[PDB]
Amino acid sequence: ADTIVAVELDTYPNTDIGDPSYPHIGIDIKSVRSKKTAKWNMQNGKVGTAHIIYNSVDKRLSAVVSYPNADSATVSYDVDLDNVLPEWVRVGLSASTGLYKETNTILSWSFTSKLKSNSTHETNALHFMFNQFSKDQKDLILQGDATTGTDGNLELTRVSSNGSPQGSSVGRALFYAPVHIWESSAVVASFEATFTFLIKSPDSHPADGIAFFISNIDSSIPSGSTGRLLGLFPDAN
Amino acid sequence: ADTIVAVELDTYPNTDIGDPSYPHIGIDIKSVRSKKTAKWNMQNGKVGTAHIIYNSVDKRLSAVVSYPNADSATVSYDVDLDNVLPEWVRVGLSASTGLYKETNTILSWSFTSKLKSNSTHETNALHFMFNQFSKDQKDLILQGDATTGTDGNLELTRVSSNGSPQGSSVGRALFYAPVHIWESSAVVASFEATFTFLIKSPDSHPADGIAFFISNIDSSIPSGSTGRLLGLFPDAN
Amino acid sequence: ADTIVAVELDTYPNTDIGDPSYPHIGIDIKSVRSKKTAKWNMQNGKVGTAHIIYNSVDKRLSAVVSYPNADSATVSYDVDLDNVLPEWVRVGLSASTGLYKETNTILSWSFTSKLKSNSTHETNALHFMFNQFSKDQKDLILQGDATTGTDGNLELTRVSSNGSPQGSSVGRALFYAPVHIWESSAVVASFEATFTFLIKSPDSHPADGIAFFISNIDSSIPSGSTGRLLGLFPDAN
Amino acid sequence: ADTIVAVELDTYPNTDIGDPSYPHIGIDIKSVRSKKTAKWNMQNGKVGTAHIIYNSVDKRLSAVVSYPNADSATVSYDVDLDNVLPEWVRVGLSASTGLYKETNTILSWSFTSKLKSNSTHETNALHFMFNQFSKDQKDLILQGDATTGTDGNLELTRVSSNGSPQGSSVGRALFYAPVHIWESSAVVASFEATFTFLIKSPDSHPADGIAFFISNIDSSIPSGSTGRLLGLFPDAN
Ligand SMILES: [Ca+2]
Ligand SMILES: [Ca+2]
Ligand SMILES: [Ca+2]
Ligand SMILES: [Ca+2]
Ligand SMILES: [Mn+2]
Ligand SMILES: [Mn+2]
Ligand SMILES: [Mn+2]
Ligand SMILES: [Mn+2]
Repeated sequence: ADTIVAVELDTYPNTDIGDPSYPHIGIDIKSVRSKKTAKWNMQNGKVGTAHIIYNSVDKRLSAVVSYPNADSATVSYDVDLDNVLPEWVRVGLSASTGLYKETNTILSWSFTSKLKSNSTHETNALHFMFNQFSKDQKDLILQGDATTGTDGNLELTRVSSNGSPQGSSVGRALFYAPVHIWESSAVVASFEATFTFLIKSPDSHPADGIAFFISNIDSSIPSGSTGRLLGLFPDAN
Repeated sequence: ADTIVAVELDTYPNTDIGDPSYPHIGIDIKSVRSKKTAKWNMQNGKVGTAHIIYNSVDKRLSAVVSYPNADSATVSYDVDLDNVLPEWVRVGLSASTGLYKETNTILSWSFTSKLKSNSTHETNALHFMFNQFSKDQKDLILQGDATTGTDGNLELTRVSSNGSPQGSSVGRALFYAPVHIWESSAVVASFEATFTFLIKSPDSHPADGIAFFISNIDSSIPSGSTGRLLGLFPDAN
Repeated sequence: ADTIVAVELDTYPNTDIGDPSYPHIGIDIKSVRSKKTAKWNMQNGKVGTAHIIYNSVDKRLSAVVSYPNADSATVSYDVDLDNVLPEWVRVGLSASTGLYKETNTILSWSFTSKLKSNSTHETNALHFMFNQFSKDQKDLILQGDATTGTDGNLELTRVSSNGSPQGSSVGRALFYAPVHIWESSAVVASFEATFTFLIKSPDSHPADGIAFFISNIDSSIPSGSTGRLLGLFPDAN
Repeated sequence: ADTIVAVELDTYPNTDIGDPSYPHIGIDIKSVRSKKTAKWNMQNGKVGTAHIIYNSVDKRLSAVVSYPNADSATVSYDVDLDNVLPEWVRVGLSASTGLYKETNTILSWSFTSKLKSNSTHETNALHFMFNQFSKDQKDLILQGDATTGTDGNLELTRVSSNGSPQGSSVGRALFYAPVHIWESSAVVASFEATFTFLIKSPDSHPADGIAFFISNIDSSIPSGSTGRLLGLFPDAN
């Protein structure tokens, strides 16, 4: 199976598999059952921003999700990613719907990673910024239902001609280049990701969520990972 | 008196005022008696690098100091800087010598601060990088004994024609522009500073150290702050 | 006597002082009589973007001004800034109104300059970015009628409580820190500035314009430089 | 058939194919016969820096190559890359040796491109920086004889165990992700690249050179392109 580290913006409470009983953001370390969560006042139809940060000094993965003029939600978990992920990874965005649905629209996405070597104190870095997605976005790998180009946005899951989101959908976008996320011979390692999103649903409850994730380079959507599995894991273990 | 937050690279143990009994790095919150320290294998005559980071998600000020091919020293302290510093500040470097001495040479210094507003999710940012200091460096405010231009370096404390460091010296350099370090209406605030340094001493023990500091805008060297006070505080309270 | 290099967004044709007979963008080298202009279809009450670039390899100062979904206007001029500007400068935005008026509203402003030295091949850099301006913005020097804070914007010229621009006004905002824009011992020097602006004339008869400028560090608004002089020059020579 | 735009650091005069009779830097547009060259005083065994710049406002591709404490060599050429390159490309470094040889060692390589769209005035950006290359560098596509890891450097052409360069060699390194270098609906597009290199000929008779290049995404080393062809072209036309 793939190795997955993710920050989930989980719009639907699946209490049967350990979700808390409210929309929430979570830190996922090789399991969809978040190691840490925080309650998230998700706002149906509004544009929100997610900010995710990690550095190898504190060894702490944190995320903040917010909407304009509202209190933000924050969640943090102590984790040495050297012991979790492979040295080289891809980074990506994932989303899904199930029996309930929502749009999982990405308006923008940026990422920066840096590695300062122990032997020279010089840095390696990667940065990308997408404020517009085009129809044939060659620096992204799209998987499953994800498409680009509609209003210059990345639609992670399926939306119809008129704008209605569809159920039982799953899709992901990964940045084309592998990222060197840790190195044993590095004095300081760090990364941050930011993305803006629009989750809209005509349903009685929205579902299922969006995740920023870091995985083995050849990661692909596990079969049967629509709904509560967020396109990230093959099961709820 | 001035309000001071600093990370000290303390080369001399003044156990009489609470220093541990070895060279150390420390986090100083309105006192020269560090809230937290870590032992620091300081290397006489070698170029080292200091990295300092803070973000308002974790509310944690950390620093890592290292030399090439050696284990680094790291120190962290939880502190909500909103409750410590004024909203606007200057940032700077300070150093001193006392009855023992050392060069306090800065080879390079960079800094980046960012503020993401709560109402718009757009960012304000400041970044500077100095890899060379010139004789008349108008974007720096020099205080006390600090000079620029000699081999393109910033000499924080007094050095003679031939290279010998002098005792009872104190000097500082602050970036000219005020920095907006926190804002109540900001969703995420963060900063980082990096500097490379060369501390060399002909003495039986080097003294006294170098600090990166953040202070009220009109901060100036308190009188009698040579030696153990690092050009930062008017006394050892 | 001030030394000014500027890019003007000139909304009002003063044909008696050499303006072309339509709204225009221009490159001003020590004179309001632009060395080069281009026709500019300004859009009353719409947000526009101006981007300015120079490097010491091509020694060509270029600017592009545009509105979403319209054709840009571009102007360039070969000039060796080493021979025009002092080595250290301040950078700023300026605007004015005279018998006729307009809002001279700045929504965002960013700037980056870099100098790479001949001897070490390392870089000094300054970067700032304002997407929000606050009431008491300590890293800006405001002059004349310029104010910050209203709607998070910089209003360079006078606007009343009910939103209407006033005539006979002039105002400027300069970045607090001096900038080292050229150095004879540097291998490559470059800068760029970007700002977004909202120029609105409720009568559809706007004047006088907005400029990005670079000046001697101690530059102040010249006597009488409301109207056609854009807050930049003491006369129309 | 590959489409190549490149800046060559040509260490060996092939006067039978249009090289000038001295070592030179050149701008190559779909041909090894540079559209513009400049004399280059290469310094055997010293670390040099090459800097390359282009923006869509001036549409001028310029390069500067220098060594510490020497006069730079500069070359520029007006070219509308929109009409030469495909919209998506890869960027790379390339080098070769033929009857004569030299080390074609790369110590660091950085690249940034930005595209600002006509419709929203927002930017897409890619930036990478390598100051250290590692043995198994997954964000580089290496071709031919190019290797990474030795002393943290990229060796583009063959070097033996005892440090001597080999003849008849060719190698390239391309950044893994495709780059969107132009887009007809963008208001401003720009890129820049910088690399540092160490070209050493133990006999003081070096060949053949190093290039920074931009190519169709699926570009491979053309058949026979060791020697004068720099790993870039299938013939000398
Ligand atoms: Ca769920
Ligand atoms: Ca001490
Ligand atoms: Ca005019
Ligand atoms: Ca040749
Ligand atoms: Mn969950
Ligand atoms: Mn101490
Ligand atoms: Mn004019
Ligand atoms: Mn040639």
